[PDB]
Amino acid sequence: MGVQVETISPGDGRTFPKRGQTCVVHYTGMLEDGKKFDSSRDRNKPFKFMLGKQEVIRGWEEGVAQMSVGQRAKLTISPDYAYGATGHPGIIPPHATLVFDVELLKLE
Repeated sequence: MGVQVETISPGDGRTFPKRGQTCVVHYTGMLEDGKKFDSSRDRNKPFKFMLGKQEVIRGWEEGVAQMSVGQRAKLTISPDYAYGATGHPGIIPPHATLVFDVELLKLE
């Protein structure tokens, strides 16, 4: 499948990221079984990426673009939008569906 976006808390409902803007997010990344493999919250530093530059997985590029500033959402991402058949050795297994808890803090 693609990316599914399920709201956890609403944002402003008006400000959506455009290509080339820097998204500032806090995120927690989990496997489908619930195992956490990455989290900006445990590092206490938000993660920044520029939308449209393929600095993140495809599911993030398409999922975060559907979020408004201040929204917290659950993104469910199929492997084709993720680390695919290869996965990531020792971190993400092959053909893994990933779940991300993502809060869009601001755009730069």
